[PDB]
Amino acid sequence: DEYVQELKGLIRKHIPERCEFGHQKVTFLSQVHPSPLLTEGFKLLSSLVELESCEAHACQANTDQRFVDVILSDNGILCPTLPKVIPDGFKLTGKTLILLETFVRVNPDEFEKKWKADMSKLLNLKHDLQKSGVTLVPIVDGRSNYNNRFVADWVIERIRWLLIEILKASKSEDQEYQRLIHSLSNVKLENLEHLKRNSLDYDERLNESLFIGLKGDIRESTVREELIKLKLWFKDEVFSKGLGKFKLTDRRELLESLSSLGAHLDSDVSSCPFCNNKLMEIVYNVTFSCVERSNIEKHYLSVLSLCNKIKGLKVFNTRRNTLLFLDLIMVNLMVDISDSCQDAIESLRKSGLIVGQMVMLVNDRVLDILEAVKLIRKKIGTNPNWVKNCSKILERSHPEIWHHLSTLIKQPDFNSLISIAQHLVSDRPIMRYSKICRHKLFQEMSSFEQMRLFKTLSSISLSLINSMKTSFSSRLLVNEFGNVRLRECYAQRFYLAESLVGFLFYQKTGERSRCYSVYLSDNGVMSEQGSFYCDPKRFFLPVFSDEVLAGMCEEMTSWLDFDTGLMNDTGPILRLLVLAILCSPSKRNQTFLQGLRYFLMAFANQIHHIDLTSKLVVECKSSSEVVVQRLAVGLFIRLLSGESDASLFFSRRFKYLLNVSYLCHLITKETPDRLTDQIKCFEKFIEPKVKFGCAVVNPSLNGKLTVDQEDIMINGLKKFFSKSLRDTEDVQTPGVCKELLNYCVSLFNRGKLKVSGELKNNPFRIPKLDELGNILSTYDKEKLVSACVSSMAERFKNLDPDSTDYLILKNLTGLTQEELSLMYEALTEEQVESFNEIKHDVQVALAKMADSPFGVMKEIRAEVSLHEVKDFDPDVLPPEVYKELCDAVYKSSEKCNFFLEGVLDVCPLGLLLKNLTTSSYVDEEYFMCFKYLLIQGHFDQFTNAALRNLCFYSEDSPTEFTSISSNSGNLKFGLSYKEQVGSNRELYVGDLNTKLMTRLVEDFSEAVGNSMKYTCLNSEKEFERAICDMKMAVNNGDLSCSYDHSKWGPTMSPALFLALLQMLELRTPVDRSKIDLDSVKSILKWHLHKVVEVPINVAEAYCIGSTSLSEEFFHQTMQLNGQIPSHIMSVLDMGQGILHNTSDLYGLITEQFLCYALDLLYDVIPVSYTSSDDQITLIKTPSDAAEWLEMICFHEFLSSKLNKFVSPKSVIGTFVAEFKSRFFVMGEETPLLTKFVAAALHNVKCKTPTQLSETIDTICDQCIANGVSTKIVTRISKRVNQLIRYSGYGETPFGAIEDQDVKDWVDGSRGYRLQRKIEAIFHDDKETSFIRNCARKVFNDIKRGRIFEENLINLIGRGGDEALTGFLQYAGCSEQEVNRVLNYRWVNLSSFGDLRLVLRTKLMTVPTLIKTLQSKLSRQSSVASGFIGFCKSMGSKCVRDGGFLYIKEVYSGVSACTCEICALKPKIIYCNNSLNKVSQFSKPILWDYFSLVLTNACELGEWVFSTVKEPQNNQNFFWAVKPKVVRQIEDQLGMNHVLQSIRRNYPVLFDEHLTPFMNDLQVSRTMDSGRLKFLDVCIALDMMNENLGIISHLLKTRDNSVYIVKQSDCALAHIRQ
Ligand SMILES: [Mn+2]
Ligand SMILES: [Zn+2]
Repeated sequence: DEYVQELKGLIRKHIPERCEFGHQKVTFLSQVHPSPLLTEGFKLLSSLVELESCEAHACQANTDQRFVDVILSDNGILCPTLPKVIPDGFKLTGKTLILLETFVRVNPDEFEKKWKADMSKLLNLKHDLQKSGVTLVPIVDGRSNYNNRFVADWVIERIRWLLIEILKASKSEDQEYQRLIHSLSNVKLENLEHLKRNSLDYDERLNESLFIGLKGDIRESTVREELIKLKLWFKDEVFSKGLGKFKLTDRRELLESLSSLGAHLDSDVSSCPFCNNKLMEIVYNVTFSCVERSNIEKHYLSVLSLCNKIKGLKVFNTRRNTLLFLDLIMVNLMVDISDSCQDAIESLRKSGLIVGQMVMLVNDRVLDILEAVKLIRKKIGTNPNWVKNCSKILERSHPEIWHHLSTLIKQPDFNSLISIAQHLVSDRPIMRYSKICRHKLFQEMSSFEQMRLFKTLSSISLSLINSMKTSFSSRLLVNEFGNVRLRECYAQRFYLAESLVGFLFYQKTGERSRCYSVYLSDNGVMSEQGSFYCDPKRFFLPVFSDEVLAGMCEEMTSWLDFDTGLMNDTGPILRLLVLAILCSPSKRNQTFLQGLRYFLMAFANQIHHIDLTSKLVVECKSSSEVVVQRLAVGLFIRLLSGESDASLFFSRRFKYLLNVSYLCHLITKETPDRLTDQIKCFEKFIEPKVKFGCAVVNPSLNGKLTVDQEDIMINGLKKFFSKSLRDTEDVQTPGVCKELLNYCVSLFNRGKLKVSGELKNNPFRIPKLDELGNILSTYDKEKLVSACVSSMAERFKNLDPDSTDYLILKNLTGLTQEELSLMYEALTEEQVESFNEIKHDVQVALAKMADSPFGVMKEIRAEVSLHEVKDFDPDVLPPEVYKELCDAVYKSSEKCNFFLEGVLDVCPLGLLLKNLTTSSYVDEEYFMCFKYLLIQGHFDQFTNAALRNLCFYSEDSPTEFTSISSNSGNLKFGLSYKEQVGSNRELYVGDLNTKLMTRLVEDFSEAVGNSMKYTCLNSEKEFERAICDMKMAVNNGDLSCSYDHSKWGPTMSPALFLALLQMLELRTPVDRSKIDLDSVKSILKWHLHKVVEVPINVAEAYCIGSTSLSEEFFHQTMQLNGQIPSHIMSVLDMGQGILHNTSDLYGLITEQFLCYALDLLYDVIPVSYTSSDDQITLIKTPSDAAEWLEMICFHEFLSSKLNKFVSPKSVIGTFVAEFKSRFFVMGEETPLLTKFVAAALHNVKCKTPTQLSETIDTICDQCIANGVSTKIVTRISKRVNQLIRYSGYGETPFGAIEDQDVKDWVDGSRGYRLQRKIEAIFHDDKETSFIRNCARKVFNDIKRGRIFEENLINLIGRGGDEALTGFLQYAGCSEQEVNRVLNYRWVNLSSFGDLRLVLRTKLMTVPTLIKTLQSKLSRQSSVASGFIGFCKSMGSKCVRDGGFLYIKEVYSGVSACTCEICALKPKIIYCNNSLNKVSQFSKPILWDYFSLVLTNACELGEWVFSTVKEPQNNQNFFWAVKPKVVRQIEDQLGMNHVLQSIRRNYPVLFDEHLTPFMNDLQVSRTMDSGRLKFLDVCIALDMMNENLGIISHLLKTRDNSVYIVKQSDCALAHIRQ
């Protein structure tokens, strides 16, 4: 015995920490025998691991291995007959359990699967336990390795190695040996030959149902003869009988059909867009009311801001009293202002911020004066001490920094207040809930009122976006049919002119859709403008884009300048259409505009589908879509009412109408409703499966099928492969005929198609699935609650303040009332609700840890007795089954033992329930207190094969597999949706194991396709070839067929791919071995038997509960057969985006076969390009295009015989060819302006102003690449700059991209336009010229002569002033030049680091060049809410120094001192002595200009040193240009070169935070092309400055390489050389 004897001596270095350790060690050491040794060794290992894991959580180790019922019986708990469960550790305290089960899994797959299966089994116990007993916190402590705190982490690996050596040495079955071995390794792809592949007496039926007719060896002449006969039959039995699928256009017929479907004539709506739409009407009213027509105000705004700041601290632990106190302060200061200066209450208020009988208050609230004084009247007489102590409480244990010297303590003089109140009479708002047209005929206004309409729309949209900003946890003082007289309504203001302002009143807070009321105020007289209903988070696009849209509309109008008289009739209607789309955002408008695009495509060409017009019509609702549909259809009929092809100008009309049709990108894509979208997604997923008739209900999820399930699966598979070549009744049904597949495969095998199997490079080299997209899943919620409760329990070594909430905010958002407020204000409304639920759960758990009903007047008998027995616990008890009034009156129960007198904020344990109940009773929240009363009322009331799978045994590991499973699951999936503009797309999310298998098959298919040629899906070279071929074919005038295939996802089946792969051979490159595709076929079978989990929300909505087949199916399977369906397994799914490359390969093979057939039959030359969903076929025909209809119909028929049905959107013609949304016309390419403009105006994802500027720069570069304009990009630049400025960051010299740019986005990077912006700041370019000359001198000195080295780097990191003065003295200067250059300064807020700010992110969580390099080494949220989070987070203590402070505090330290050099660019550039008070936030702009110039010279040549010289065309002649850059930095610039110089210069930064996960340092250390020419200094500059980003541009591609521009802009460019 070599290792057996050593085993006893090796464990001698063990600490007998516990009694059980020694108790088992004495048994171990005194017992040596091969049969019992291994079992007790495993037991000891697992025991020590679990003991350490639990003792990390203050466990009470379960040594007797007893159930939970027995341990509840040991203490005093009634037995509710719970399921029998053995927990690893239990801890009873008070009336709560802490149950934890631990395990160890080396690989992530088993770790995740075990974690899910253990969390579910613990969670299934709490429903039964809480019904008649205690509530438990479940902990699951999983470890990925065996390390612990009891051993030195050196003995465990050695003992495991020797133990597995013993196991593999001596034995005593088949798979248990392999499972023991597999569970002890460390780390461990295809070639799974270790598997067993045991049959099940079922897969044979699969064999003769899938492979009964596949041979793949047919000869060629027989195929030719059969195809000839088939064509002869089709000519005279299907085509001449009118059963085709494609038809000629007949322009007049299409125009009549469009006019009949779009322009409603059966509708009662009038032809005035303003009258039908509410928002449109309000915009019109405000515009035409405005167009045709003092230090106290600053003091009031400042004190209002101070009041908001003091209210943000919530230092009163109550909501009513705080609001009353702030109201008292505001009214006291109002009477203090109005006591003197009698011309104030009517001058700077009626023209400022006040309305009829209402004053603005804290928290953006507007309150009536009479109600305010009435509420202040209360709390007096009963609490005379209410004021004084409050005045005394703001000085002690308070910030004690308040300017309320007299406005605070002052008792409000009610006589003067009531005098002010009676000075003006009631004109309260009305808030209209739930007719002669006088609208001045929009077509007949001047060119000035329209821009005013756009400006008004922008202002109102900004007001809505700001209405989103109100704090969610705010309640009104007094709460509230068709008309309601407002008294405590929220309001927002928007300015229009000197006197009149606009108010926007609303009553609710959050992101939901509301009803707003718009009022005006001219000179104190408050009028009514209107009331409407909208969702605020859908109005972000027009927030400032009042000039971008005007610019694009003017350009599109100018596009029609070939007829003076057509643009005059199409301009105003186009503007009205754009404005109507902006004011009426909905998905139906998007769908209609997409239908318009497809109609245009069909109209331009010559052949189109017979079932096209049925895909254009979208039903109209609310009469707000009828107006936009009428406008769009009228535009289309007014434009394309002429002939086709042969015309003086037709390409311009097509361009204009295509751009009009992409107006649907203006409307956002953000799911108007989430539950509705989930329901629609589930419907779209499940309708075809049940229509086909093969959808089974809940399987076993273990690889076991009953006789009925396998029978229905086999029947479905037979029906799939039961189509004949002759029948025409099945053209739209899924299924593939075996004969044509045999023909295609046999013809592919004998190298006859354009592709063949001569492949090289041989290919074989914890989210819960039933809710996806939910902000916080059940698993995360329970984990968080358990963690918080465990931390609380271990801290109590009771009493508990509210600071516990702070703890929760550590785990939701990643990072002391300031910290709590900053963390709280970063949560969205739904996240706030989830946080409140977690709060309640934790508080209830602790209250339980700490340890009357005959109040019947209208309930208890039927209300709460059935409400508690209703859905789960009262934590989800709806407030609608019980009325509000009865809730309030039932709460009138007196104070008793259930209550306690006093708020008692400190709250010692044992009174949590009573304390929260009393506190919530004091405030307005009554239903929460009712729930608390409910919960306090207790109204919720030696074999080695089976006895070894309990401790750490990885029983669920893959060892043997069958045809339907792998003994490790059934390849579970999930359902979700991905937003698009037209309609949402399916999305399948998979577990880890199924993700690995899909990745394996995906890699194999990707390799096989990469061998082939004609696919263009993940190979840009083939896409470029397709683009060039399309361009030349359209130029020549050949036939182009754009084929978009319908239902590609939910139709194809893994069985089709199984048959195709069974019939293929895929010959090896140089071996000709006929690769065996066994593993691929096994994985494809596993896909064939996959499981898709239905969303839990859809099940709940259909259970609780308009006709739909999905709903009737769900009810039919509800209890008629079994239980609620939760899993759906079927034949034809091919999860969308799961088998993408395999589908591409199949489509390529079938398309090549079809092209061969067309060449064989009609003697044409087809060439096809496929992208796995859409394809383009370019057909060159010998020897006017109406005799090719038969060929097109035959092609469609043959495609339908395979599983490749053609959608009606497909078009065949000769005018325009489409592929991947890139339309080509004879001569040029269509620009698609509006798509790019709408993209630029959208996706404003802001985290820092610099990053926002960079993203907008990239988007604008891509925009100007496709010939948009140079007058539109400036307006987007202004919009981004104004969005930055409005956020409070203040304007900065760098900021967003430059204003007033030129065509020179080409041959210029981000640095060049930064340099241009700085040069534009200085007018006479004197100091800029001097710095440029110094830069040229330094550049020449480093290029030749006195060649320098890394010594210069030592100067860069010192600072800004020192670096500039050192470089000036190196070039050569004196004190005068240095002291003159260092005069210009700009304020750098991020001087001592970065802005401290938290954004609206998702829950559960150094120079930037390091982060970019780290990113290179490796491998749902809306826009308005994100921007509001940005603006709100940049108003708190953000900038750091020394400590944090505001931005306005820093900017208030500057002095005006406008002497000579602070007026060339106000609020941007200052002089030195003007920044004496704030000097640490002051850096020279000339240093950044110097760095920009040097870096630009390093990158794109030396021509950036010269001086700019200004030079001494129908706006429609486009032409293409190339970049004209010259580089001097070894342009190839491969990888592993920057890191070499960084290691040379910054070893400490290379060692730490850089390359931990790096395994090829040998190449990067052996001077791999080290010591570059300029890279020594051209990398240090970016390390210090945060807005150059030259490294990120070094290792990238231009991404455009071409720019289409105008003759108008190239002649206005600036010459610099
Ligand atoms: Mn297409
Ligand atoms: Zn009207």
